Amino acid sequence: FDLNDFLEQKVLVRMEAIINSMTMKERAKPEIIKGSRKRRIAAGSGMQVQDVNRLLKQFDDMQRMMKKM
RNA sequence: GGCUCUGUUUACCAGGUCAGGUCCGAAAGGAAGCAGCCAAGGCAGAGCC
Ligand SMILES: [Cl-]
Ligand SMILES: [K+]
Ligand SMILES: [K+]
Repeated sequence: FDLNDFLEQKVLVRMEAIINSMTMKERAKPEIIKGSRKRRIAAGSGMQVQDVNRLLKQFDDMQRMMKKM
């Protein structure tokens, strides 16, 4: 389960925007998204770093639920 | 070495464009700009000088 699958799942549009700012490698392997990548994605989606942190955490909550079932 | 062709490769960190999204504006309209793409660079093979 990756961010390409989470994309297919005003608040919903803003979340899709953050993923639209990522590279295919970032969508395929979300763990590589550290500080510098979060800043590029944030500014690129017109959001703040906190909004990227929230989206990545919401993905991690979903990924951990998919790993349980 | 140079030029060109071809393959491939490259998140941001002074190229272009810019879906999505963002910012300014009551509007009309403006602005910046990620990803992608183009271009460019990297690694090579080849042809020519
Ligand atoms: Cl080349
Ligand atoms: K761009
Ligand atoms: K650009």
